[PDB]
Amino acid sequence: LYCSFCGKSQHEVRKLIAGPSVYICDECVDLMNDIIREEI
Amino acid sequence: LYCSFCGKSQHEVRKLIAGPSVYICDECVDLMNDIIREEI
Ligand SMILES: [Zn+2]
Ligand SMILES: [Zn+2]
Repeated sequence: LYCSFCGKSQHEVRKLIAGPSVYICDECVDLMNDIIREEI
Repeated sequence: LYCSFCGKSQHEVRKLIAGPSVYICDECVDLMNDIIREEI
């Protein structure tokens, strides 16, 4: 199991969410959050 | 353009992010955030 956004595996990250087919880890969610909130 | 997670269109949401092929809107990012932070 790997993150469909950054490729990291189930082990390399804290949590891995299940999507329609994809996989989003906690790191990419934090990132998408910054992207959307337009903040760093 | 639609959100690969909730199907809403480019117009129905505030922002639409571009992924490797998918599209994640602000609403689904907030959701994924709750899922990961395990909070409501
Ligand atoms: Zn990731
Ligand atoms: Zn969505």
